[PDB]
Parts: sequence; structure tokens; C-alpha cells
Amino acid sequence: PTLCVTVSSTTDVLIIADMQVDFLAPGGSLHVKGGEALLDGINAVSSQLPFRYQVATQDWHPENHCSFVTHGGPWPPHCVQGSAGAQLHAGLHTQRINAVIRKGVTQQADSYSAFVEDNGVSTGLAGLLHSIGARRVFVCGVAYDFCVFFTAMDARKNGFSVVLLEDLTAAVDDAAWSARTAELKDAGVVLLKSSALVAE
Amino acid sequence: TLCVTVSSTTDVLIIADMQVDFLAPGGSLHVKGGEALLDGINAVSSQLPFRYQVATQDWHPENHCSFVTHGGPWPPHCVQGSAGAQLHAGLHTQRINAVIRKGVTQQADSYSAFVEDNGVSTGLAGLLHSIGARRVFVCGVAYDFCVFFTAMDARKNGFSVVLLEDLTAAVDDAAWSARTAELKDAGVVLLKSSALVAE
Ligand SMILES: O=C(O)c1cccnc1
Ligand SMILES: O=C(O)c1cccnc1
Ligand SMILES: [Cl-]
Ligand SMILES: [Zn+2]
Ligand SMILES: [Zn+2]
Repeated sequence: PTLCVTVSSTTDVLIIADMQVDFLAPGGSLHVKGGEALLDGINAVSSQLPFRYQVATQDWHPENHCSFVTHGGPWPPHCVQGSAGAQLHAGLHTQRINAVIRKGVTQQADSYSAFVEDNGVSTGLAGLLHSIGARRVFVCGVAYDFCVFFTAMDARKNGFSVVLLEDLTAAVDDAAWSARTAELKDAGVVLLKSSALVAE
Repeated sequence: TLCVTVSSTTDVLIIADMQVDFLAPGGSLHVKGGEALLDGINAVSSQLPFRYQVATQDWHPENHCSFVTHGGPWPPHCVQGSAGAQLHAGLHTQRINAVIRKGVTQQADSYSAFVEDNGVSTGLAGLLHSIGARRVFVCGVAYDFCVFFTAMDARKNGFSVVLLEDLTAAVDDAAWSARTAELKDAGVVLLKSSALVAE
């Protein structure tokens, strides 16, 4: 192609962000346009490349969470714990996924990052990854302007190389694409089309 | 009447392999009395202020080395993406912060939730250390495999371990005697879940 990126089984990790019914199904609280289209591509990357580790994330709010309009927050209720919408989408292939990590778990605070949670408090993701030798993390999924954005940014904050799989992501708001992209690039995240990836 | 108060800063709960195959009717590898645990683990999971709670999952490829069909001990069980591999619907996942899969490659097994049989780490240790876990509570199945080895590995990684003896069932009841001895002087504490209290 134009450039080659070798995926390493010792050193490269993959994060699959909020691929859940509530974000992806037509019915469902917070539908992200072009959400389901990503499945095809993500399923293939998880499938055919040999990452050291793979993590999918899960927005996992209580019935009465702070970020809901019913309690003063920006969003409609979504990804309530044990609700159908909170489940990972049936079209996702979890077979090569070593861990599911949950966020937004406490009534009082929201989390867009896969790394932090209840304020200062960690999810232990940064820890586990480091602990297992991972040096460079790839990110795909939803929402580009939220979970993907902050997860990629906290990964830099924690010392990882970050590569965002450009074509395997979608946003709540496309007007935010300019703003967010700049912020990513200037924080040293490298955006990249998945078709540039090859195995060892 | 000797209690154990559970901390929201240091104490972490591990629920071991509460999946369809070990538990449900027509599951391929049945742990006797495994379904009956569901009441108590749900209570411990929801009534206690653990820092963190982790559900493990046996998660095997369809041609796994540990299957009898390939010369291992066990019927095909917990195949990746199968009815059988799912966590039992009757377990309340609401207060679980993470699910960890194990026995994930064809060529290696892993009774422990800490390490695959070939030294590869699952990441569990680093996660628990990251959040500041200082002791782990273990419950689920199987007492004589997953639960035993997790306990021991938690002890190698330098965690205190309390084992909820009433919230476990074993694949094999006779083995119970040999495992508890090994756990006893592994420094592990055996405790009925009705000894746990909050803050
Ligand atoms: O993608 C996310 O992180 C997100 C977006 C809206 C609501 N909850 C989570
Ligand atoms: O107890 C376990 O984890 C176990 C037992 C048999 C087969 N696979 C896993
Ligand atoms: Cl490279
Ligand atoms: Zn949310
Ligand atoms: Zn097994």
C-alpha cells in the first residue's frame, strides 16, 4: 500500500470501545450513526491479526446515574446495568477478547475513559496492560468524540503509543471531528486506516 | 463468632467461572451443587462494598488441548462464543467491574485466573495491584481446579486470600481433603460468607 504497520504478539494491544446495543442498534437510546457498519471491519481486525491482548469496553450505568437527563445530565438513559441495551452487540465477535472492562459504574460520576472511573480511581486497565508488556495500543469503536477520544488520550497519559484505527470509529457529533482530531494529533496519537496493518 | 470486615479500598472479590456449562442442565461439564451457589454470590456481590469485583470465564477454542477429543481430561466445554461459555443468566453482573477470560489459546490450559499453563499472564495480577487490592475473596467453581489455583496464584503474587468455602462446589468431592490442606498452609483463610460485614 502506502505504509505497513506490523502487529506484534508481544507488544501490541487492541481496545474495542463501547460496541454495545444502545449505541449501535436502530432502536436504542444513544444510536451512533454508522455504528453497526464498523462491526464488519472490527471483527476482521480482532480476527486476523495477532495482538498480544484484546480488551472490549462497556458503558455500564446504574438506573439513576448522574449523566441522565432525568438527573440533570446530557444524555438519555443508556447502558443501564443488565439492561439489553448495555449488552455487547450480537454482531461483535468476542472470541479473541481477553477482557471486558466496565466504566461509569458509580451513580455520582461519569467516565468516558477506559482507564479512570470514579474521579481519581483507576479501572486497573493501565496497570494490567503495562503488567503484560504492552507498549503500543490500537483503538477502534465508539464514540469517536467520547470513549475513543478519552481512552486514547489517557493511554498517552499513561505512557503507551497510541494508534487510532481511523476507519473503524464513529461519532455522536460530526461537528466535533475537527476539534477532536487536532487534539489527538497534537497529543501525539497517530491516526491510521486499518488496511495498513499486517501480522508478524 | 469471628468476623471479617470488607474494605472499599483494599478488598476485591473474584467470582470463578459461573458459566452455563458448569452450572446449567444440559451443560457439558456439570459441577454438582454449582447452581445452588447463585443465591449467596449474588448476596455477597450486592451487599458488600468491595473495591472491585471480577468474573472469570473459561474461554476455550473448539479444538482445545484440554478436551478429551484432543487427548485432554474434559468434554468439550466453554467454547468461545457458545451458549455454554456464557456466564449463567442468574448471576447478577451489576457490580462486576471486569470480566477476565482464560484458557484462551489452543496449545495451553489455565485453571488459574492469573497465569496460563505456559507462564503467560492474564493481566489479572497487574489489574488488582493497579487498583490497590491487598486481599482477594474467592468464590465459585471449581473448588478443586479454578478456585484452588487462583487462590494459590493470588498467594504467589502477594495478596491475602479469603476463600468463601460455602460459595464453592467441586467437580470431585473426594479431592476436597487434599486441596484444603494445601490451601491451609498456603496461608489461605477459609471462611463462611456470613462472616463478612461492611464498614
Ligand atoms: O462513548 C462514550 O464514552 C459515551 C457516550 C455517551 C454516553 N456514554 C458513554
Ligand atoms: O475449574 C475449572 O476452571 C475448569 C475445570 C475443568 C475444565 N475447565 C476449567
Ligand atoms: Cl511498525
Ligand atoms: Zn454513558
Ligand atoms: Zn477448561
